[PDB]
Amino acid sequence: TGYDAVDDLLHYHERGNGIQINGKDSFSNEQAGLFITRENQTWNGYKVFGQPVKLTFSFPDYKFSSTNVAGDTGLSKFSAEQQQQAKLSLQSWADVANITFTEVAAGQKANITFGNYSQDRPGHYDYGTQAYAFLPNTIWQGQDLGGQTWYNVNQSNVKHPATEDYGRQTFTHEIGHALGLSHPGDYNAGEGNPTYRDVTYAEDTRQFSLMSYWSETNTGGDNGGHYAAAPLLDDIAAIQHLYGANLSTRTGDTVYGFNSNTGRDFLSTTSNSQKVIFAAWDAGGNDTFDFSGYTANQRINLNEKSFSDVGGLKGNVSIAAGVTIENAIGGSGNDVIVGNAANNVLKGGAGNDVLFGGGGADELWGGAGKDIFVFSAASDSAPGASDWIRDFQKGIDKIDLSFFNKEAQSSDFIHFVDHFSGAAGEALLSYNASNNVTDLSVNIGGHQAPDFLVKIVGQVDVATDFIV
Ligand SMILES: [Ca+2]
Ligand SMILES: [Ca+2]
Ligand SMILES: [Ca+2]
Ligand SMILES: [Ca+2]
Ligand SMILES: [Ca+2]
Ligand SMILES: [Ca+2]
Ligand SMILES: [Ca+2]
Ligand SMILES: [Zn+2]
Repeated sequence: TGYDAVDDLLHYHERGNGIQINGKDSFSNEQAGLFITRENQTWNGYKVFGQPVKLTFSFPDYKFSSTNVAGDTGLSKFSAEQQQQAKLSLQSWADVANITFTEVAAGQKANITFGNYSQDRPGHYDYGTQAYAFLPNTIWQGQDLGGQTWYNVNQSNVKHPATEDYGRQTFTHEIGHALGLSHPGDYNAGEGNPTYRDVTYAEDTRQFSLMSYWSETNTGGDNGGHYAAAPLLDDIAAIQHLYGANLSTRTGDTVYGFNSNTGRDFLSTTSNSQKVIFAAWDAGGNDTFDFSGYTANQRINLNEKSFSDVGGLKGNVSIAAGVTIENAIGGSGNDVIVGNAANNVLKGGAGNDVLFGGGGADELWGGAGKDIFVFSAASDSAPGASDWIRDFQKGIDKIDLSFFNKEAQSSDFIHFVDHFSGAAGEALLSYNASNNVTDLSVNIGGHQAPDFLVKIVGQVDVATDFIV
């Protein structure tokens, strides 16, 4: 049924509680955020949480034969492509928390620096390391190391971060450390041969945080060989904990995915081939998840902290805590689109879709194909704030009310009548041929008047259009 698909999506990646996943404890978004910031180091001071911060960053002009604090040498300044990408990564962090970054001169003192290294000792190239950074307040010999970030330029991803997504992800990850974030676990277990097996909580994967080193597949995600460029779900909780949430970000009407007005490479796509991976942070306005350009079967969940399967990937799109996304457009595959308590505009597109409005006055468009519109509560479409099904096709589309008889464990709870009598479960269809509108009224609660009313554009055939 339509309802089963909805139910499945709503319980996708449940966490916290007393859940155990890979035999490991499950942490909520909030718990994971606190754990990632367990060192309690911030640019505002030790254990100084929630205050905005102003930071400067630069690309020092390092000497090849110079040695850095960690002992690496064969140093060099970030190239133009590296600089470009590092700036995009900084911005991705500035979008979600109250952090202001200002670029200063190669010469001057900066809070955050970027540099490349290539040798672990003079005249000896290192092909085994990737990058490292120091957390704020890292004091060495009366010198603060905090803010320094270094990368192995012998690695092609580091050298060409504009074409190698692991490279862009690395930049974002190192900057994360430079801001006060740690890996989601110490994995101090056994020795120095860490595995996902070594994590503290199940959500320590690249599905939830780019601070993690473990594959998103460990938790059931699949990024299709790609790497997220910007902070993920748990990364946002962590950084907002440190510097507060950025309430100024994308406060107007924003479109994510296709026909994007975000101005963010990681929040936009121009073709079926360009896959999106992101955790959405948005502070206000009427927004839309536009995934109309994808051909795969997608599952879109507009609730806060939930995961979506988009563009052929699995659990690659999520919504941060405290964000309300209002509209969703599916593609040409067979989709499942679940809304939230606000008014939503849900469009299935071609394919056989399942649409669920949830609370509020929603506008549902099945598009082409055989669509199913599901309801599970009288409050889903209360008289006064009714949902509208704008393109119902009789003998083709369906209205799924299966939840009610299922719950009542009775085949006769929901039953169609010619006139209301005040009995609970009574359902009535009123068709207006002059205006092409059918009213579906149901007395779920059993009151003097129906507590559920859906307005449908088109004719509905009671003999074939319902799932009860
Ligand atoms: Ca917005
Ligand atoms: Ca919104
Ligand atoms: Ca579709
Ligand atoms: Ca459709
Ligand atoms: Ca809704
Ligand atoms: Ca249809
Ligand atoms: Ca609704
Ligand atoms: Zn790291």
